[PDB]
Amino acid sequence: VLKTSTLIRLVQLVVSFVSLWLTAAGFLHLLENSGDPFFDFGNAQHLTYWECLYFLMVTMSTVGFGDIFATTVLGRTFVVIFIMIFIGLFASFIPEIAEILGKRQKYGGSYKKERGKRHVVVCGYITFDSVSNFLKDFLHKDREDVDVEIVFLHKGLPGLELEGLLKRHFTQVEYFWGSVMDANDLERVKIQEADACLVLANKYCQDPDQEDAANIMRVISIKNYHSDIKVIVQLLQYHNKAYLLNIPSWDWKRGDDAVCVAELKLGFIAQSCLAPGFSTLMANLFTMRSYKPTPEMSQWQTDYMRGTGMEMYTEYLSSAFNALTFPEAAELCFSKLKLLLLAIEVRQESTLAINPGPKVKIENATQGFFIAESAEEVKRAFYYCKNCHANVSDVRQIKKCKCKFDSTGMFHWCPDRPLNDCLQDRSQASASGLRNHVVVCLFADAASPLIGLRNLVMPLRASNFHYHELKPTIIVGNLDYLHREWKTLQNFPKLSILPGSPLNRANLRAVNINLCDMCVIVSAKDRNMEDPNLVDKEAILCSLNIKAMTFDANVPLITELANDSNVQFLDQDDDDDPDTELYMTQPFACGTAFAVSVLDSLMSTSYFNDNALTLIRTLITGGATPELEQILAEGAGMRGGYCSPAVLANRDRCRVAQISLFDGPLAQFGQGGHYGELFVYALRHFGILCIGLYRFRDTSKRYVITNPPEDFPLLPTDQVYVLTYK
Amino acid sequence: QWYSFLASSLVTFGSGLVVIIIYRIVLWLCGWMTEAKDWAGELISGQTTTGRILVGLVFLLSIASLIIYFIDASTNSSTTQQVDLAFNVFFMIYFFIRFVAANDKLWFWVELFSFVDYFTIPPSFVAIYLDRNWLGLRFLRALRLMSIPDILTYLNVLKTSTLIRLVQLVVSFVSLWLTAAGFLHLLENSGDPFFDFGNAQHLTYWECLYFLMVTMSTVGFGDIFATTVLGRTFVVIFIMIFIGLFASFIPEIAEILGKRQKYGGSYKKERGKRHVVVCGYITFDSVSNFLKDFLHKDREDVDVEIVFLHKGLPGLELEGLLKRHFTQVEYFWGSVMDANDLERVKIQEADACLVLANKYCQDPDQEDAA
Repeated sequence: VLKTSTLIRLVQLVVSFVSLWLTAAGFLHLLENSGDPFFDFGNAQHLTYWECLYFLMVTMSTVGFGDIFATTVLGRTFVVIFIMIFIGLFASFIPEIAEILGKRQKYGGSYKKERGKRHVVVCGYITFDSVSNFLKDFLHKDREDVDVEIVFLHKGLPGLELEGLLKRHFTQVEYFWGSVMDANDLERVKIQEADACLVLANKYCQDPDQEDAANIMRVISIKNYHSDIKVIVQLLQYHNKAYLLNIPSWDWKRGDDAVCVAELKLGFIAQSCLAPGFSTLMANLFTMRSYKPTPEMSQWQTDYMRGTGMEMYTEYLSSAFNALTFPEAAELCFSKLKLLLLAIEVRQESTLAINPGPKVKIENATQGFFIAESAEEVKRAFYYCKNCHANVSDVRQIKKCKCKFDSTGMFHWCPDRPLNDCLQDRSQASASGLRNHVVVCLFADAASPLIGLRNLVMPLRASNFHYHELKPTIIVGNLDYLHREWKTLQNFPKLSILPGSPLNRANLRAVNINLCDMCVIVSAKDRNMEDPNLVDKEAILCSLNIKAMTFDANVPLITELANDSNVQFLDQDDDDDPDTELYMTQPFACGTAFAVSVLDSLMSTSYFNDNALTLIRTLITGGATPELEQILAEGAGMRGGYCSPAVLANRDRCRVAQISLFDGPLAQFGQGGHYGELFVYALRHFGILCIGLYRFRDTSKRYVITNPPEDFPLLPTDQVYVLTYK
Repeated sequence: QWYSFLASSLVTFGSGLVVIIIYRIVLWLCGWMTEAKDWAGELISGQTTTGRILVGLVFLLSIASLIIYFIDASTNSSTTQQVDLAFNVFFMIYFFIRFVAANDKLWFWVELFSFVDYFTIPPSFVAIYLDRNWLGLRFLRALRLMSIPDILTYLNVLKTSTLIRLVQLVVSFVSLWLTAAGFLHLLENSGDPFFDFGNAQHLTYWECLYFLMVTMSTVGFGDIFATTVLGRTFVVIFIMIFIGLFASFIPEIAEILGKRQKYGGSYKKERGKRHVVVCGYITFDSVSNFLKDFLHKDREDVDVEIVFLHKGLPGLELEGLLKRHFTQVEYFWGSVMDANDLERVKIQEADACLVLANKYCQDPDQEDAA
């Protein structure tokens, strides 16, 4: 019955206490009632056995009533002896009793599931910093949906900061002590009955490949216990995605996903090089943001907040859109229904397609891809008819039912060059007349972990762009680092690795940041180890260094920041409180900053909307097909081949780009037009789709507006985010 | 008195479980249904405003019964009898809504708050029925004070883990102390069935806590004592319970009160008094040299008050040196990065700021960047 060492030691001490307590009473019962041989049995007080324990237990407890007492001399001696014994005896065992009762698992037990209540499990790297970001975007106040109860399952005991944060969100969150490997730890949480499971990974690590193997191993055990379960994973390197495909029960068709850090982190940064501030547009689009226009705010801050509230929503279309083109479809959506369209799920093995040409038509029951204020407004797409809902002024009334290249042919390719071809000195960099190009300030040691710079360069070298249009990249960092990463980067056109640190102004002035499209800053050192606030000191100094540097200030910049509160230190004109939240701050609206913590918030979005993570990758990477994942898994690398005319037809796809209204045919609207007139004129004649604006701050920072209303003015010096098809 | 009222309380518990056991055996061997069931759960939830207000009434109205007990016990069908019964009807209908809402039946009928309802309510009905008052077990309504941490954590007065754990243990102490007194108040005044109610010492509720708190504290006066055999057994039980119960929580109480920021708060600036801030590498060796040349005796100038602001807690050597120069120096726990740590020192109002660096270091370039 007894088994563990704690229970046996406890039960042993229970008996000794009672036996000694009972036997000592009988000892007094003899002495008190008898009397003594010294006085010759003169005194002899009568006490029962039951009313002698009362005397002992009180003296045992060090209370001392003085209600019952020993008048006999033989009794008092035994009492002093018993007090002398018990203090020495009992106090020696309290340390060993304290180790039994003290040393115990604080949390444990099992999950209690209510009838008709969904719940999700969380695994892996569970710490204050990771969880705090996650819980905000999962349990955001502005969200009309059932409170699906989160269930953390970490091995170790949580910290003092986190313990309060778990107890603060009391009703919605539960914690347990246990790993994801033991079948006993899974059966307690009821994962077969549960909806979904997540695997948050340590982003900042020494050995990233060993960290992913653990997170892959965790998925194996989960998928071993129950095959038909939804699982989502954080990896660090892109190449590790192949090891999930090796698991047989893994099915991306049936809800399983994989969120790469490196793919998305550099991917957002890459798209900013092509069209600045797109990183913020996307970050604000997919994540959850609170709309709250207060009277203290200025005009530019208020309109920015309106954009952040607009989010991704999908739903089926009505019968009215059948046998129409995508441009003809979107006109009815924007004019009458007052909504935007990005894509349609085209049947075939179905696939997604962002803003297709007029050749492709719409079939019955096709899933639309919308951006709007809320999900309630998107219902108007479903409830619609040409005959019935024709001339309606107020749109709220409508709610009636009864009416050279890769093997794939997606990126540009080059032969297996050695590093000494693309290497340069300061003189060779300056001698080369570089203008309109990308710069990458890379901070790293020789013995530092790999970021995976391939995912920055890859989307810059899409087959969408012609050979002359490609922006050449100029990486600045340590050699011993880049020697490792060269095996990935070697097969890309127009690279130029310069050695030395990016704080030497001679290195920068040779490269020409003066004439540049976008200067990226990335760290690769062991961060979040020693200090919390002095993490991005090298990134902050570098941005300041370039702004201060002048030549015969107005420079495009973007910085990778681990900690969010470090955004404070960047700009000069900080008209903001320290208590203000990240997204409302100046530089995050301008796109000069970018947080890594945005990737944790994407874990939530992938759970709720199934066709979200797909949409993101198609916008970011250019054309990352699943064919490449299998080909890159082989180890041969990017295979060449000049391809057939059938494969080269795949390059004709959409790309993100930015258009200004200073010159061109659209400049007529810039004097004093509206956004609605720009939208329709763009879509019909040219075949162009506009997403949002990118204005000057006042009348060279530039804030962002994602999908404004129809009746919205347009200045001459404005810029617009656009999805071209050429 | 002891049997007549206590018999009627046992009838509700006795005959009540017979309904469920026969009902369960039918399931074993072999809208009105679930419309009220979903509504009962939605009504009494906690997340809903109706759930918070309904539980908020239970918190207030339970105390009203306990307030009557203090007056009724001390003075030893009136107007107070009628007011007490009005609350007990609300607890009976509240008992029905939980019974329907909860999935458990046999598990539900054996609970802490369920046991309160069986002994408190039926004698209050019987008191007005018979038209003869009894003290009974109205003190048990003190157990419903234990929902104070639940109200405050939802209201968000309490926030940190230290304050919530401390406030939780405050209520349990007082409730157990009050309820135990009423237990003795019953046993001491009644007597016993073994001697056949021969001995029966009379003690008030107010002058029974004095007996418990002394024995609780391990003082042992022997001014008031239990002559009854039933009382003494409860006393030994209570001493056996309290030593085991209280000593287990002292470790967890010690971690709450022990683990706290020693220094903190904010700087108090006198009118027309300059002060300077010091940052960075603050250690005995660096500071001792600095303070001598700042606060040198041969110096005719105003004693500008130095203000150290280091993150970590200072050492045993330095703590004395800061306390030695008491009037001229102040210390605080905090970094120079947080805006909350700057605003407390009043750096806008302050004169100057300094940054002492670690001279002897492995990586000097990273030290300067900081």
